Amino acid sequence: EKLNEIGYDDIGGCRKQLAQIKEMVELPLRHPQLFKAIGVKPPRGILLYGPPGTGKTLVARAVANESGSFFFLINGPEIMSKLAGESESNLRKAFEEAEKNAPAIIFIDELDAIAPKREKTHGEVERRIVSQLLTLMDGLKQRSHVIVMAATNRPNSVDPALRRFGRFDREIEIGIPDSIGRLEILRIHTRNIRLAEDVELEKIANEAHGHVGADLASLCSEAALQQIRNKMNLIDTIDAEVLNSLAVTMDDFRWALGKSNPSALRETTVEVPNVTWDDIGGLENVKRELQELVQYPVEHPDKFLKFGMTPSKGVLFYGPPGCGKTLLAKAIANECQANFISIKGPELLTANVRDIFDKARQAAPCVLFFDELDSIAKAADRVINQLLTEMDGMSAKKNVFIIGATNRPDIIDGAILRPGRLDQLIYIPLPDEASRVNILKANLRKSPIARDVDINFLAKATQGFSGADLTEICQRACKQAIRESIEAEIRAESEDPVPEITRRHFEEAMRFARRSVTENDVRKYEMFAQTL
Amino acid sequence: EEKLNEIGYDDIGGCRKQLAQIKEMVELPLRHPQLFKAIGVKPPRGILLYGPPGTGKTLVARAVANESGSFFFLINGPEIMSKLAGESESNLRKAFEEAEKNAPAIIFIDELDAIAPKREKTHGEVERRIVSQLLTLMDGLKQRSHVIVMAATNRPNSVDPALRRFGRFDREIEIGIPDSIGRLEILRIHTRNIRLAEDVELEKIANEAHGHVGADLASLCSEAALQQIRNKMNLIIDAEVLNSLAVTMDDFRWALGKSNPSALRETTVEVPNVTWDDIGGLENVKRELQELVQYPVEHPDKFLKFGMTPSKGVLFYGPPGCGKTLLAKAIANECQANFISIKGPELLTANVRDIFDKARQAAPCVLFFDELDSIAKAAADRVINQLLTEMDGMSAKKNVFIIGATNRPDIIDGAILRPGRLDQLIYIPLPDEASRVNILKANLRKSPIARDVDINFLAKATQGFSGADLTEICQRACKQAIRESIEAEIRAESEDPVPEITRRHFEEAMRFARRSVTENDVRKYEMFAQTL
Repeated sequence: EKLNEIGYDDIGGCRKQLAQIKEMVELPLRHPQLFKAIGVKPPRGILLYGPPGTGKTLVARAVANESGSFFFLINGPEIMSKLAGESESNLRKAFEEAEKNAPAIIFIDELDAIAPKREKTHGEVERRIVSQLLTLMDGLKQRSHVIVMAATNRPNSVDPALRRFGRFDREIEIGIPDSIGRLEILRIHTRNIRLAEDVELEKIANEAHGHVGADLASLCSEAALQQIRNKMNLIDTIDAEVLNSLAVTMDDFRWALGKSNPSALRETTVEVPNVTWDDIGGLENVKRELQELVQYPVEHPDKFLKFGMTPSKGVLFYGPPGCGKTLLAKAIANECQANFISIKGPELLTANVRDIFDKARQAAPCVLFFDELDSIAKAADRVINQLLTEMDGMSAKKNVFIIGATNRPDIIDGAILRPGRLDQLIYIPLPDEASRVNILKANLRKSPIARDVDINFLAKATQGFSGADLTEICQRACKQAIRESIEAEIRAESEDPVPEITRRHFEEAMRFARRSVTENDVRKYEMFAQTL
Repeated sequence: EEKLNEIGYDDIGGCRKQLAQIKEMVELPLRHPQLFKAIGVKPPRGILLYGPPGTGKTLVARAVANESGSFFFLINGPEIMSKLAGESESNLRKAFEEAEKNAPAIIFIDELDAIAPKREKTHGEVERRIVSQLLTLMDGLKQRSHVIVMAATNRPNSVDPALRRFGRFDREIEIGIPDSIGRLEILRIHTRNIRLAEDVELEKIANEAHGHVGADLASLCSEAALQQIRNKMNLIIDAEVLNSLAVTMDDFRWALGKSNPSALRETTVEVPNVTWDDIGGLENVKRELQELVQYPVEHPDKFLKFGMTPSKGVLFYGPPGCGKTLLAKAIANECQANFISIKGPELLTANVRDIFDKARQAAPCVLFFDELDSIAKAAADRVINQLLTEMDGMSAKKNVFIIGATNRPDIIDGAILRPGRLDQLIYIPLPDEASRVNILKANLRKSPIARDVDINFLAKATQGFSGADLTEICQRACKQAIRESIEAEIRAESEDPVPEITRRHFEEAMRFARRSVTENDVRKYEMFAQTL
């Protein structure tokens, strides 16, 4: 009933992948004439992979319902819970019924349950089931309009034989949703819940980092439970008056979000960052160099082809700590609308390097950032060799730009800086007056500031201060404001006095203002620049 | 049925030497047995075809069977291993019996590793029984019976060692990554039923499709056709639209850009297309390399007459960026000898023996070990001992020349330099005027330079610049050209000004040109030469 009405509007968090799968399945199964005319082979093996709870179990059924095709479902656990022969019989019957009712889609949920890695199987019956699956997969004639889709947590957990060139040759990753995907999921799940007029789902979506569809559903459930808690406890069968006055409020959603333990906080996020140049300032020389390196290839490839010269895909930022190299990488990615992948040294020290580079390849225009590079370059030997091998194997014609940041340029292994891997070095110095002004405005954007506090004088006063120092100054001013508010409220209770951060807060925070970079360190960096 | 029984040597691409070998080896004995029997040639019993997936080794056996007119029986590993305990053995026996009944015949075992994996991988008792039955059947083929058993595996090491003995599987052929000509042949095969436009030059697509196998090229063609469908149908099924479809070159380049080949990491064994002119080179080095490599291959009779076996070990040493790899490629090209390139990081990441065996398979081959200092230096111990053992084990009568390149000649362990291992040390210095002119011309071959630009003056100005420095100068000139062109386009829009790299561009690019090799390093190398 309800299953046969699931469509593209009932799946959220995957809109690019959904368009891919639409082009890849629906059009072949609706107008085969054109595809067979021009000679396009429709796919036969589609493997959807990603973190759990992402809604990839509904994609197959949505495609089947929208394309008008028959749908057959194989649950791995259900097949593997039967006897030695009944599992084989059920797989064969599934494929036969799919062929008899063509066009059709066969969905194998939890393929790793049926066909795990060859070394994870200890008996012969399981190997027989894997071999039966392979034999059935190869037996699908090209003419027969049967598409086999499968879902797994990771593609490495599946038997390597299944990922060959005629069995499962298309792979799609349905990963963690971005902010827009989170908002779509929230709208889908709150369709039957009665929200209050003050509910602004956009802000809940933006603050729900590392949430998947299941996590957001649990968040909505917790918010509704909090609303019931309050109302029913204060109005403790339940009378009809209360049941009609229940509407979730933004306070409930914030309470739920604060106490929510999302299941995907440790997964790499591939998205276009929302950091602009106005939040970092930056020397105009750096902006020009980074645009020439990361934007001209992506926006004007025709001119590079015309002059016949391949751009370099490597940059090394070096400079005092806290000067904002990560923000610069994010900003250059944002300008070109390219994805951003951030990897820290500690994460690498904790195989995987190839996975990161493959993920970068999948996102065609991507800025891959290796923060704290000195910890990897001069366990260290293995990771450094793997990184060198991967960088050498990255085609210069593919738009994957590698940026590494190091605070100790003199200790980095020379092999990293050899031409072809990371040949270009950029020096990020301490911010100048305008850059400090922009940094200060960026930090204070979200806070209520007094109409007399002038950011220009604070910038003029702060010289030799890194971005971290300015952030600390702002934090200290806000802490003083909060203390004053607490004290004023307590005194009023004993008998808003502080509506915004005044000037006294700022010159009291600036009393203990310590520059974190000494002139000796700046001279050391300048000397390293001169030697270059 | 008819389609399968009508595929021949013209429907397989990417393997033209191996097909000739298999043709001589199988088809002639099975067509004119009397001649081979009279002379005393024993036709082979076991042919094992190995290589990366997607190459086309699955169709080779059928092509041989169809062109020779011999009966063909197919055995699928997954299909045999998906049956019950006794049914698998019954099927193998029936296959061999039917092959013997109808002779001559060819038995193809696809995925032999499925039936006969390494004994360690096998755990059960039925699997070992299947392997033993296969061995017994193979040994039961009388020399008179005209049955040839071909098999296919990804890597021969994955097969049970017992099968690779004499009399069971004694012939081994490798169907590796296709070269440019093979890629063009595959593209022609796959584009037979696709309407191509008049601007489609498949040769360029073949040349730029590095790391592709037959399946990858098929997917590339499919993506190009799908892009054509997108472009035409997005505005727009009407008959005129269907008849007005023709894949264009832009679609092919889009597909190539978005393609992720599956064989990007496999070693390539081919004759490089780098000539002496591209590198420049000194007459002394060219003459020495000719004596060392070309003379043994082209004139072995004279070496036999004078009765002195040639040494086959060279160590190039010189400042970085001087073009040692290009020298190795050029010497390989002149003699039409294959080229295998191994980098130190790849080795650091059992495989040494495989590399040397692969070199041995290619009769004239130049085995190049770049960055030798990483391995050999006064993990490391194991690799260096394996390298020394394999080098001592190479007969001086086989044409496998080993060239190693090092930027730090004084760190190499003396064992590598002992006579009989790498005994000819050659010094590649910084290029002179003519070499610099050649380097500059080679770098600017693919870009439109202006008529006023004179490479002779550019070479005169640049002295002490390594090859990398000249390449960087050309890169900077091109980058300035791109910047000027983009700015001119923007100014025109606001309302081809730069169709060539002018001389102001080179003058500006040479402002920051910095020599990468100090005179101290050159003197250090000269001192090492004197001590030698």
